[PDB]
Amino acid sequence: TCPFYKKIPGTGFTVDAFQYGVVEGCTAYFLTHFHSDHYAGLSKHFTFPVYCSEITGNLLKNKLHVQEQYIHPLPLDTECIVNGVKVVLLDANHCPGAVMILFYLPNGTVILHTGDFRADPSMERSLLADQKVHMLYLDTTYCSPEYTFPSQQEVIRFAINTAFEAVTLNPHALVVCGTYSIGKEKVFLAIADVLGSKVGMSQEKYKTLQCLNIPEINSLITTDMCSSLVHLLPMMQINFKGLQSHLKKCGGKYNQILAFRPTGWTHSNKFTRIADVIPQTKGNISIYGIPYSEHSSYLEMKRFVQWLKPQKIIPTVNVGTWKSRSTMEKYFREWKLEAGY
Ligand code: NI
Repeated sequence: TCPFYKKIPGTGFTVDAFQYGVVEGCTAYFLTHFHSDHYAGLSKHFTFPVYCSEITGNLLKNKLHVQEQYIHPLPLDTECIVNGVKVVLLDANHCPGAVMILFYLPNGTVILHTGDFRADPSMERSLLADQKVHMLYLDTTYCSPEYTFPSQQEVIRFAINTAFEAVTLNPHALVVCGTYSIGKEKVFLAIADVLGSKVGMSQEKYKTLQCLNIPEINSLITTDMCSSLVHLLPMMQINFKGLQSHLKKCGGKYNQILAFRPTGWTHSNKFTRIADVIPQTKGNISIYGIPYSEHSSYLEMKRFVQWLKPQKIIPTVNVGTWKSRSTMEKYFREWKLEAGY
């Protein structure tokens, strides 16, 4: 049955709640983004109204076959009315199409649900700056001080420089990038752009990417693997066996693989700077794990909350153990005492 932290009090709404069958009293289902742990349950047989971004709505129609009459895409940064309640969608700085949702309840309460987000100071100048928020439903994925990671910009610099060096030393090396969901597209697109190649991929992944409004996508991606020296493969195939196999399939076009696994976090971060990262190597295959995150670090999360000063925080992640919950609640109290709210 539906957990309380997916339910918006004083409305008929739910958020990211499609795996519970018909939720009692739900008149509209919102979807923050197209990741399977959040859309799980949607299909062509869903007949309740779904509210979401334009990009998310493209993906629902084309990938899951949800019928068009039930998809209600909303523009960003725009006050809209849903079943008599004012809502706004804000950019979540997560994956393409991912939003945060502001709800303005009829009794004066204002609620922000972050969905999945990577907090950024740019958010301190959206429609959030303009009123008080009473309740924050917060993506607490990395809510512990050990989770530090570099900016996305520093991680993409490292990846472009590494790949450009490798292919310039050996014009017969192939670059491979792992993927399993939308998100982290900058990794493979920035590498392709520095090498003057398109990114080659399966027809299914190409279709997914064409749903995203990314300018000049026909320009950067392709299904013709032969013509490309940057290949996208499932994340599961990013190991020595999977990559030796792929290299066999390229018919002696290539004699080395440099592969990237963009992970969220790995405990290498506590002891290492980005500059100091090294691959795992076997034979003519090297694998780099790079800390490209689409969730807030601990310090990013803390800053956002100390700026917003909500009255009540409801975590949405790590809520299944008493130790995790207690840890998070202790950090929330620290933040509030330090900031004076
Ligand atoms: Ni997500």
